[PDB]
Amino acid sequence: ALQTIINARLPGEEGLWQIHLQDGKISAIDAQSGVMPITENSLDAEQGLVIPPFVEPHIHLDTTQTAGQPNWNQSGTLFEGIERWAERKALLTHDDVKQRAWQTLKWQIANGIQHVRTHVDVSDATLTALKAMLEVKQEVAPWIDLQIVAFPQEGILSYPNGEALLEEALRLGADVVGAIPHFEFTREYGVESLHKTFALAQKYDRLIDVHCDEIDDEQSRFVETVAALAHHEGMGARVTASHTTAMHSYNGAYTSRLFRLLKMSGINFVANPLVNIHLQGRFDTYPKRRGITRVKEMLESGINVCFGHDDVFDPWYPLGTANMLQVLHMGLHVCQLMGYGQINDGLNLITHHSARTLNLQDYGIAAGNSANLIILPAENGFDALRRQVPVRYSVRGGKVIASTQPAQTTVYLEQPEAIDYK
Amino acid sequence: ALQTIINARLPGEEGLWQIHLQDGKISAIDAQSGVMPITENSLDAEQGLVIPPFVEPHIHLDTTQTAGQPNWNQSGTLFEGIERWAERKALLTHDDVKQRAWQTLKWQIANGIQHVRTHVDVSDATLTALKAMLEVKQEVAPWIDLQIVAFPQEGILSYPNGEALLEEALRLGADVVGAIPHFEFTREYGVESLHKTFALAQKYDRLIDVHCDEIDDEQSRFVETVAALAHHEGMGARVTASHTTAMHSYNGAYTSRLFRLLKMSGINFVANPLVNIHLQGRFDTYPKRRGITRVKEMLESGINVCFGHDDVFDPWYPLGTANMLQVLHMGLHVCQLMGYGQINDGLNLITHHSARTLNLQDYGIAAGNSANLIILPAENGFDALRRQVPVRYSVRGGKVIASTQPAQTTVYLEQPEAIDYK
Ligand SMILES: C[C@H](O)COCC(COC[C@@H](C)O)(COC[C@@H](C)O)COC[C@@H](C)O
Ligand SMILES: C[C@H](O)COCC(COC[C@@H](C)O)(COC[C@@H](C)O)COC[C@@H](C)O
Ligand SMILES: N[P@]1(=O)C=CNC(=O)N1
Ligand SMILES: N[P@]1(=O)C=CNC(=O)N1
Ligand SMILES: [Zn+2]
Ligand SMILES: [Zn+2]
Ligand SMILES: [Zn+2]
Ligand SMILES: [Zn+2]
Repeated sequence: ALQTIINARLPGEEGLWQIHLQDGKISAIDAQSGVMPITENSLDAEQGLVIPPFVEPHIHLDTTQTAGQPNWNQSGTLFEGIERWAERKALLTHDDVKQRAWQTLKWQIANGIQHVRTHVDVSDATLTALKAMLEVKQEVAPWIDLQIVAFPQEGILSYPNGEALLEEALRLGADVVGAIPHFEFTREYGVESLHKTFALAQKYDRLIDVHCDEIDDEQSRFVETVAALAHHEGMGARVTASHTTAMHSYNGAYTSRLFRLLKMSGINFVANPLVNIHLQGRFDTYPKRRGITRVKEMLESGINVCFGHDDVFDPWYPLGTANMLQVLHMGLHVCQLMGYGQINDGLNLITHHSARTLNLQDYGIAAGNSANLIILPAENGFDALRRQVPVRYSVRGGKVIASTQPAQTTVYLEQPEAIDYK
Repeated sequence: ALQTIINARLPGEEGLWQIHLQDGKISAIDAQSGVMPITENSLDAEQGLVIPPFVEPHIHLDTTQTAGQPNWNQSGTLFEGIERWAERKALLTHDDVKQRAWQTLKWQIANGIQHVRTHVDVSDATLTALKAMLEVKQEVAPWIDLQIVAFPQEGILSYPNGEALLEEALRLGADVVGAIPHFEFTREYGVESLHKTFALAQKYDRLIDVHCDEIDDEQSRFVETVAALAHHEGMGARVTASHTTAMHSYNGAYTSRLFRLLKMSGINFVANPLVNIHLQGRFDTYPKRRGITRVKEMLESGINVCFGHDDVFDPWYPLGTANMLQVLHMGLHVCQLMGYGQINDGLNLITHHSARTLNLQDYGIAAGNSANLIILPAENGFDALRRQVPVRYSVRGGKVIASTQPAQTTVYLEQPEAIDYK
């Protein structure tokens, strides 16, 4: 029964802090006069940084851990990835999906992630993975709040009974409506698919998260429809456009015009740096574009943007340990957000901005909130990112649900010396 | 007195292996029939991967740890970096250089790096850093074999007494002659500077490592002169072209013509992914080029290419823990070397290929070689790279010089569970 977290640093605050817990909530946050001694019912943050939990705003738990089954994505493209997945989707079972999803979820718990939005492919007359994931959501609830997106991987209009399958997924309980307009057979299907998506979200009162313009095509502008529909319906906060990698290739004048709408609409954006750097630029020879959306410009304009991992060992990404600091590291480099302050503030892109994207209400280190928080063995955001630190403790509802004993490195010179990389 | 390494995996080999040590050398390597029990005078590799030590073919130890002093590189460009460094170079002292260099060298020892090539700026009438680094080379020799490049940061022809200073650095003992032709005032100075560099290397019998075409300028083609001069003198193995980021922007026909010469010349290439992704593409708006040299194509052509870290917390790079697996991770992503086999073989880009670049003779796990080797807590190269593992043990001359006790992660679900991310 934890009553207190002691010796904690807080981003943008001086000195150490004590965090009081009561009935699974944060009751008070008080400055310390100095380093406090450990007491019973206290958790020692050891002068580490305390932040709300990491968020994964974009992952595919139904595809996770399937890379190479039955074939590998040779070209490393989005489009071959979808073909490889279709082969694997034909082999899906209820137990297979739950086993793989739980494998990745456990890594996420270990990595201080307590909020996860997973897309699940509902281009499947059996809805096997969707129904299994609805179960996983209930099973993992003590540790992770899981959102499920009904994601029509093969299109709403371009796949047999796609719209009916999408609606059935919502009826069954999916939290978010997805779409994939750039993968529809025609631009017209793409636009119409978004109208159907927004109509479904309003009918069932659900969130929207579109795989939007994930393609190096300067003519792929489905994002303007997503934002306009959100604005018309006054539902900006409930709407996310994921990827928008085509925006990397837009001319500047169109982008400037578009940004007015993006700001007015209030929609959210997700960039997925690990996967984007791998899948984008694949049709260039040299020079090769980076292919990540306009993260720097969005931040400058006060548009909410955040980072997801997207894929863990699957047809679209052969790596991953589901680590958000690793995602952030890649994102800061590729987006050239490399000023000291930008790097230090980077934690926001995998915490607060992502919580906003998921429309979370109970999130942040503040009195009255659930005691959901993590402790990093680092002095600040810059230090955590630079040293790629693990999560020392993850606390949920005032209980410890994960812990890492950090590695210990020693060099043997004229005498043994501990190395902290500081 | 270690006599044996037991329970070791070797890249591309089946089962476990025993490595016998004698007089600081590898005496024999024998297959094991099974897991062996720990014995006195034995080091247990614990079924980890054993490889020769990591190599850092390109770092700046004279600039390391100076980021923000006295000013920050605001634009994140090569050119502003040089201006910021010039301000800091004016404040250099003998003790300052040795203290900062040793700080980074210790991180490198901790990271299993036993071979390091450092560039040192010799555009300095006092040669302060160069002379200090010659001392550091002797001091660190029990742990790292350090090569020093006399690097004329501000040009050979474009800096007062540049050529005389470069020659004095060689007379004093620098192992390698540097140059920076794309930073010289004119293309003609650039070409002439390479002639002077090669003349000096032949006069003193030294290696050559040129900062070559580190610029997003499709007309920057100094690499062809470096290769042609190497070919003419028959000295390919002794010559390295670092960066060659302009090659990212060459047309394909010129590149094809050039590659014939690059192969015939036998020169080495260094790409520096962490720094290249940060400094290159800075003059693009959108789309933005990646800016790394043609690593994939070089590998396909049998041209020796490897990865360096380049900078650790300095005017050109505000991050770093001097970790080669992190460099490799960035390189595989940006160069799109993301096939399973390519990732698994990635260790070569920070071991064997780099040893060739430094012209090393005593390197590799083979009988007769010095017992210089490291142990990774991983099953193979792919696993090591994916999980970004630390170095479990670093062995040099048959003695342990560094060790890391790996982190331990536990999640508390219905019962405590250990997480290995596998
Ligand atoms: C390691 C991992 O991949 C498997 O864990 C088993 C697990 C068992 O589910 C129990 C459920 C809540 O009723 C989840 O992890 C353990 C609990 C305590 O969190 C999921 O197994 C899926 C099968 C049964 O298809
Ligand atoms: C932590 C680091 O930044 C400082 O270490 C001190 C160190 C002392 O050098 C001793 C020499 C071999 O004669 C090197 O590390 C310890 C030895 C045992 O390896 C270098 O200090 C530089 C000063 C003296 O300008
Ligand atoms: N890269 P990603 O987000 C993963 C799966 N399917 C997609 O269409 N895109
Ligand atoms: N990026 P880099 O290799 C580091 C220092 N000075 C340079 O000119 N280039
Ligand atoms: Zn079931
Ligand atoms: Zn996705
Ligand atoms: Zn001295
Ligand atoms: Zn350099």
